[PDB]
Amino acid sequence: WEELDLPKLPVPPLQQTLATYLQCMQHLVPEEQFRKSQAIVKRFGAPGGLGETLQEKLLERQEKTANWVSEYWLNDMYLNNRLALPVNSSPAVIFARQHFQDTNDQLRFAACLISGVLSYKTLLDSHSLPTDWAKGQLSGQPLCMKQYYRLFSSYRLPGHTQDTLVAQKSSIMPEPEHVIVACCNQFFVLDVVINFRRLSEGDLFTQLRKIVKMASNEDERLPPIGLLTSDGRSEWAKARTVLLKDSTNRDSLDMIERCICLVCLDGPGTGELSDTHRALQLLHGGGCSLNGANRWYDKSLQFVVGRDGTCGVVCEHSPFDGIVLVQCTEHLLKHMMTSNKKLVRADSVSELPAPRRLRWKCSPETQGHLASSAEKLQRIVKNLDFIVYKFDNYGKTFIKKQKYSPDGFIQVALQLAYYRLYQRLVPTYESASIRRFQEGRVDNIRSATPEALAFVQAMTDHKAAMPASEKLQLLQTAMQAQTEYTVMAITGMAIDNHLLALRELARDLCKEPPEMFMDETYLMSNRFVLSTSQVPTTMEMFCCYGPVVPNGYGACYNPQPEAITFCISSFHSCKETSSVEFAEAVGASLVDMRDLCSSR
Ligand code: NA
Repeated sequence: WEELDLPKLPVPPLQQTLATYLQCMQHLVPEEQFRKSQAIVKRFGAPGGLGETLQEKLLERQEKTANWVSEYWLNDMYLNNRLALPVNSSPAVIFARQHFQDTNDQLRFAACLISGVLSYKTLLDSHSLPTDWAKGQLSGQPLCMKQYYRLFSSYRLPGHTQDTLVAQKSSIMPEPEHVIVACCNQFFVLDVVINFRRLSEGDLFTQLRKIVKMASNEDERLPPIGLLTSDGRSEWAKARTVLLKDSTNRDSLDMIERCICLVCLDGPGTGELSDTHRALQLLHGGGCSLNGANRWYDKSLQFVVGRDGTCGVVCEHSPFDGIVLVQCTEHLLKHMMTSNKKLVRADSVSELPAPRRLRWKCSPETQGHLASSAEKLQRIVKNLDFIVYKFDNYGKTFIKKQKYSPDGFIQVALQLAYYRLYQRLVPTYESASIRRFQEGRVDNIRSATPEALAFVQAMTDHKAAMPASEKLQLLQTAMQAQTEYTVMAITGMAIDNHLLALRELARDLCKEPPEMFMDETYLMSNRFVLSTSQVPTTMEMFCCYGPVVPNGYGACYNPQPEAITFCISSFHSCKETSSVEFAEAVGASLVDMRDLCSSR
């Protein structure tokens, strides 16, 4: 089970990648600028030029590695990003609002959840989790499962210029496995194993009760160290290095760096507990004066079990993508109601030892860093413009009856929504899984196609100028284009990863940065004003995340049979963006598109 037999990620032909690149950008940049890029690309791709030299090096790389883009992609997409993890990088999954009449109901839920995680982790450790299969026209095929084995064994260490993804060095003989429980910004070690025994749901309940009792005590409250994990990666690397000066912090950091996951017992919030309100809390906790410090962003999974019923999971994106995260969470949720009745179962034981509180040595430097982080987090809280928009007019069954793909249909709509608001399309990003190949993560589908441009123009720039007969046909060619790019991407023939490798190979072999990658056209192509992804679920929950550029949007959608849930974000600091206006534009676009299909 090392996936050595899975197909290796393909390396696309050079001329095809360059040709698709120019075609994708033409309608997105000024005529004058485009003409220069054509010359730049021609020089780059000429016989015996830089491009062919690099391509030859890339093929060499493909033979020597399991996946030629892994290292490059992991650094470019996550580890090199200097922005704070909250909102900018770490996505959150929000569960249904829970009903807790008192603390004990909240703790039983948490206890049941932890128990489910130990069971799920048991299936993994013994390789009993069934292999995911991809449905195909003539057959199916196994998908890479590497992401699952990083769910509970990963930690993201901050670095001054580049972060590090650490794979828990489980080379240490059997020892006390544990989870970290965050309460009132205090962190506690909760051992899940004592002797050859695994704690029962009842025991966990008993242990959590002691934690809530000790954390509630104001007499011995420690500083909210978790706040430091919410800052810029370079700031946190500096603050963390200051912490390492004392043996006490060194021990506490180690415990956190070797836990299975975090369980955050958040305090009650104010206001109506609407989908939007609950999302805001999972995304950033509401700042350090609410739940923003009751966190530790370097850890992959942080389960949140709030007193008022707000529950969910915030996760660090570098080790795995949303599809795998959702499969894990669904398996966990379903088993919390199993089945148972018876008786118881549981166991418881004794008498078990009390859960231990992690200590910290706080100096004047650290105190300075805490105040900086606090202000920094508030800016993020105030800057996030977010909304959970539920489109209930229709969903998958309607789109399917029109013989169109629900994903492509929704992507075309998003292009229409953007056009009717800005009268132009922009470089768009849509996550596409390449798990068919060894260590496969994702590549990009560029939905802002020439065909989509033609469709949106006829839909809003006509004003009764043309028949529904034509509009209906332009939509067809646009849908065909989406489907085509989608198949190109999931089969490893897209352009993003290919260009990324050529660029990095050039950085490592060329004394001076190539004209090809300094070209404004190229830089613009990688500024995704519209960042999107589909995260479908079979139950009451949804995933959400922030924009990847200051003047951008983040759009995550969940397609249901009779409805579609849209999670939209943007920054208040950018006057030209508004999450509510864009959501309503998406709605309008879906209604306009249905009326068009009805006119057939
Ligand atoms: Na804005």
